[PDB]
Amino acid sequence: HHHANKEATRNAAALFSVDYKAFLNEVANLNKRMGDLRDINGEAGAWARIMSGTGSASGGFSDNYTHVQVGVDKKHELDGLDLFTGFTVTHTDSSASADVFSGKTKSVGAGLYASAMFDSGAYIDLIGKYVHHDNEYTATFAGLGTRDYSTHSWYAGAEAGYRYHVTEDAWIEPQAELVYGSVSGKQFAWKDQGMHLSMKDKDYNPLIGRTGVDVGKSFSGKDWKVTARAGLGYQFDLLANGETVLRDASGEKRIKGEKDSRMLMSVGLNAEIRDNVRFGLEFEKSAFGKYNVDNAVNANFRYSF
Ligand SMILES: CCCCCCCCOCCOCCOCCOCCO
Repeated sequence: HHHANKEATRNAAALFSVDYKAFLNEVANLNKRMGDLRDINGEAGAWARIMSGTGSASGGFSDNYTHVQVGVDKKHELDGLDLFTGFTVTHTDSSASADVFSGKTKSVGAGLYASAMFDSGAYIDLIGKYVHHDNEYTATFAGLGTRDYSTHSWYAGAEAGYRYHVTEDAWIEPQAELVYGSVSGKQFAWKDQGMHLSMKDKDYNPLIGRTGVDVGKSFSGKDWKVTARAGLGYQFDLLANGETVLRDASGEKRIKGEKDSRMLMSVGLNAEIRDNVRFGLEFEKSAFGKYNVDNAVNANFRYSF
């Protein structure tokens, strides 16, 4: 009976954990979202982004996702400060698998951002958005079967960093980011072998921090620039306020959320072609987490005019 409860707990937690990965997948940063916004002349901008990636965690859990996003903004020219304010919309397709389940998630989001680029090299990036998730998951345990459900998430993120130039062409940039969010809970109630089974979790609020450093070496000519860059960071949960409750004829088991953290690694470039076009590309992965990004690639394109 202990073994049964252990397995049930492990499985319920695995299945419900996908809502948290769905949330984590929508978390980016200034460079990953917008590319390089320094020294841009155009007073308006249109941009697109695509990300594709895969991750894993124990229990044979693995997922992969394709994230697509666009935005438009106006750039306000202030005294030593460019301030980009704009709108954004996103789409995500995810699939997930573990030993005991598999399924998919379709997401649609919309948000608002302000990005402040200071001549001094300082920057601040603020974003808030809402994401809707349609979910379809099939479980191989407990006769739970196929389950469709909606969730939605709010995001409020703030990021600051500082680009210190070691030389005219090389630079170092410490960064810190905090992202506060919400994840709607859901319930499954069903019968198996003529017994009433329940599995439910509550609304919770992720709070994800990151601290890291980026480094870059740039090259250019009259009408182009290319920056090679690499990143090392630390991404961590500050809260784990979720809880799954497994109810049963014999009683309830409560399963509290666990914090997880991981080391982020990235390598990439930012390109400038003439006056309107920018392009950003990076390869990334993480290590040491219970969940890790095993690999993902991010591309963006900004047209400034
Ligand atoms: C921590 C959450 C705070 C979120 C910051 C939001 C405040 C800044 O948002 C301003 C958005 O305004 C959009 C500007 O209008 C868009 C014009 O661009 C379209 C025309 O090309």
